[PDB]
Amino acid sequence: MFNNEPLEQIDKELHDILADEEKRQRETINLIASENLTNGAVRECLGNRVSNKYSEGYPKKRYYGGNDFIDKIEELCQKRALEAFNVSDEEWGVNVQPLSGSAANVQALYALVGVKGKIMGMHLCSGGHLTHGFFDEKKKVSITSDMFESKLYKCNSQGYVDLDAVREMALSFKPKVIICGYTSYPRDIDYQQFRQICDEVNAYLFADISHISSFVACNILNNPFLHADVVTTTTHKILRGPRSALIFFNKKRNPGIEQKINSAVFPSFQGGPHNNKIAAVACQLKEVHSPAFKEYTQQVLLNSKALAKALISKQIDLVTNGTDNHLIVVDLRKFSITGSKLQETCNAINVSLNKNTIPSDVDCVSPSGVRIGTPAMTTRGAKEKDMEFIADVLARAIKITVDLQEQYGKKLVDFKKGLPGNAQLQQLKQEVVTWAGALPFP
Amino acid sequence: MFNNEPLEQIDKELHDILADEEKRQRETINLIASENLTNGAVRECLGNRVSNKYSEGYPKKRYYGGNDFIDKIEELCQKRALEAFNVSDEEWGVNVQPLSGSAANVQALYALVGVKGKIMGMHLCSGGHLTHGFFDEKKKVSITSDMFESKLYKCNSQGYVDLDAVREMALSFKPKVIICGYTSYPRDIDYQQFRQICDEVNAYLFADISHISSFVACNILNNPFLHADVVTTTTHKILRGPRSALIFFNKKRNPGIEQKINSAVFPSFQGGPHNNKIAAVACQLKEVHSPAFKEYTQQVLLNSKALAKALISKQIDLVTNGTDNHLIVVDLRKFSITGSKLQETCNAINVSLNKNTIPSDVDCVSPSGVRIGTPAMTTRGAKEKDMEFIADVLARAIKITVDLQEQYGKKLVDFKKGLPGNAQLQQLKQEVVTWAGALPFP
Ligand SMILES: Cc1[nH]nc2c1[C@](c1cc(F)cc(N3CCC(CC(=O)O)CC3)c1)(C(C)C)C(C#N)=C(N)O2
Ligand SMILES: Cc1[nH]nc2c1[C@](c1cc(F)cc(N3CCC(CC(=O)O)CC3)c1)(C(C)C)C(C#N)=C(N)O2
Ligand SMILES: Cc1ncc(COP(=O)(O)O)c(CNCC(=O)O)c1O
Ligand SMILES: Cc1ncc(COP(=O)(O)O)c(CNCC(=O)O)c1O
Ligand SMILES: [Cl-]
Repeated sequence: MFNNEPLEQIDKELHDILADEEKRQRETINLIASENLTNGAVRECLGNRVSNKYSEGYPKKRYYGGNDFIDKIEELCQKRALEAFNVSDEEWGVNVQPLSGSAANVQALYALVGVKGKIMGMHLCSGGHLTHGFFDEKKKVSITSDMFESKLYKCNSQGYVDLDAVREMALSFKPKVIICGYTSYPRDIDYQQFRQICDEVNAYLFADISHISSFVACNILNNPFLHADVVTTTTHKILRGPRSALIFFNKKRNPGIEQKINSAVFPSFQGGPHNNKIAAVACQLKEVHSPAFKEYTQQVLLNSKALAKALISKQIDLVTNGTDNHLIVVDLRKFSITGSKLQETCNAINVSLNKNTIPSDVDCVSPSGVRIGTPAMTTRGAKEKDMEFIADVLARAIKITVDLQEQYGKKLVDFKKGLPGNAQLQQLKQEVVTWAGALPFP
Repeated sequence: MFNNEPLEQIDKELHDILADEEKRQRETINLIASENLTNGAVRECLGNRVSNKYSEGYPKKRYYGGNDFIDKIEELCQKRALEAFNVSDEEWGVNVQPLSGSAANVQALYALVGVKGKIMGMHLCSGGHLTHGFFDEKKKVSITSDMFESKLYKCNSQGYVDLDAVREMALSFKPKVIICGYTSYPRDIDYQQFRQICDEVNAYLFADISHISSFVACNILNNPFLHADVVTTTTHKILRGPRSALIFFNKKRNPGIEQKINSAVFPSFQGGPHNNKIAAVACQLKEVHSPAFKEYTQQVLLNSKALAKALISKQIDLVTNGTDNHLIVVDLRKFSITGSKLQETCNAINVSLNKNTIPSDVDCVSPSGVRIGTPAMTTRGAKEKDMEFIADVLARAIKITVDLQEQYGKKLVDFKKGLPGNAQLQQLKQEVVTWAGALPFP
């Protein structure tokens, strides 16, 4: 007593939007530092009937039976996760149930500190995530600033983590968790110096490595597993999996952490796991461990180095004057254009990128940069020689954005009136589509 | 730079567990009250490349561009939802971003009362959900009992909601939220008497209709939209959608609630929405508002009545002596078996059901019942005449379980040892597989 007509037939309205959405992905230069493109195999998992099963709890400790094949999938995922990230299953534990990155973080934090607990993280404006304790004078924007007591540390004037400030803050504030690993930080992290600061106050070291996960896995960047009590990561950015998250915990350093974290995920915060996710995550973690994927990840860094370098060659400034990873933050103060303006301009030419704060910005209103990254385009097969084109496109967009502002005024509502019909944008948008359309596409 | 081989070639290991899992579903009499089977079109959406898009915020108020086609899909989903639940978009709002029922609930509760806020819900043992404030003497098990101050109301010795006790508690405790709508409650809810109790003390009325959503949509059971400030629901149970959730809020009773719910979902709790989910939810929501789906939901109720009736005909006792909805709770105390033992026995015969407390049970340790429901089997095409067979099978399983207990003892360790190889179970298991195996499978 069900309708099994295909999606196109059942709901032609929804299907057109989706076939359009797909075309737009295929014809966009996607420089979102947090985005990627999943392969068919990962998408086959997400469409799998395993999502029908209710499997509350953990394997061999479930509330219901019927979970024999669900148990194998969940154990396979945790196993493959520990292997991919170079950790001993005797020393490290992994929970594969969090629905997404923010959930993963709020859960792991609650586990470690509980309600009212003291946490420290990087300010949003300096490259931290919302779930690292973000609040504002007006309101406690994140649950992590409300269900926890949070203090926030900034980067210095040059866009670097200021460890002297982290210590100064940690000694006066005396928290139970110090968060590191960030959303738009273009350099590697000194976990060693974090681990030393946490020891000095007796706080846990929490590394959120969502943006750099593949680099940690593949040993291209520093390893937070040598120093952290907990490591969280999303599976959908550079790692190239489905939308899900993983919480890692150091059993050896902290006996009794395993139960705290598992009980935080369930039944404190979640109900039933999403097994289609878990399956999809397993599929990708097998690909993550191949040397073929390390090839891909090295290329993300190569493309990102070239991009930074080609952008500097065109007198465009980058925060910290370069990058150690997949992402670049472009400082736009020399052109007198805000980030939103250049985002609008780039959207108008099928260039996907986001506005982003820089060190100088007081508030998060009117950010003076944009953030770009290479995972997506590197997945689409772009190489080091292709970054000059991207850099050229961004230079032309910056110029155009400057032209339009002088004509139409500073106000965004005024600025955008200049956008539709612009012959140079139509020309440029056209140039983008011809190049992007051609690239391979999973 | 990716591998695009099909799931069977890329990962033969995972694919075999999934093909096996598919067999177990096809060959099980699934009476899990909270489970269903999605059609192909909904699974096409879950496997769609729309999951690649990062679209933080809400439509027309995104943090990035590139979200034209995502905005349409999210607007279509909210619209289709307000329609299905027969509410005017002028009077009601819906948020379509929650990743699951549990998340949705914790978000909505936070919106209304904030940290430390006072809530009231049904006890877990009496049929409430974990997210209705469940705690226990040893520990605050749910976050909803920890980040909030909760008090829990029982059902009476016959299994019914005891409104005098709710009033008795509401007047002394003075909460700001009273939760109604449950996980294992076989009868309809007196939403008006709840509204009467909340006005008397000035608390919000929260109805979690996850288990009974299809009935509310189809105007087969009482409509909590007439009385509630907030209505939450999952999309994956009787409604037959993907694993997602919906939060509804009544703007007219509470102007300025819209911003509270929307800001609680993001950025207080979640980050990026899962657009494949939203799409899926939209696809099913079109089906929910059809005469064909009303036919299905009535059939869920017809089956559940016949099942209750065939079980009583075999001298098996039901909590509240019957049902108004899709679910039955069997009281097993006359046979002197626990629910965990009958779950094990039914697992051995490919019968999916869960153990469940009854009013008499003091703790959640050793629940004396099992919970069954008809959505899954009604989806598989079973009619009212087929419930006698299911009743035959459950009566045969209860008999077998009492025999085994006599032979091997009351300890669960010992009980299971009698289960592998049992000639009658192999026999019964085989009769289940032949009947269930045949039925249509989406
Ligand atoms: C959306 C997102 N999620 N995690 C983030 C962001 C960023 C962002 C970028 C932007 F331009 C603005 C905001 N916000 C401005 C203040 C808002 C307060 C309110 O909701 O009322 C919260 C969101 C946030 C960015 C990557 C996209 C970002 C920055 N930089 C960092 N570091 O991490
Ligand atoms: C698994 C599930 N999720 N939401 C639920 C349940 C139920 C259940 C059934 C059972 F047999 C046991 C427990 N628990 C026993 C106590 C546990 C506390 C701890 O973690 O130590 C929490 C889970 C819970 C049931 C539907 C499956 C149920 C009951 N009845 C209700 N009302 O709602
Ligand atoms: C460091 C970090 N942690 C957690 C998350 C949360 O992931 P979910 O969206 O799955 O909740 C993000 C998302 N990153 C925001 C961005 O770069 O666009 C992140 O950058
Ligand atoms: C009333 C109610 N509310 C919320 C939820 C949470 O759903 P998620 O698992 O999607 O978080 C459930 C789960 N019901 C469990 C069961 O009936 O088997 C529920 O019964
Ligand atoms: Cl999903």
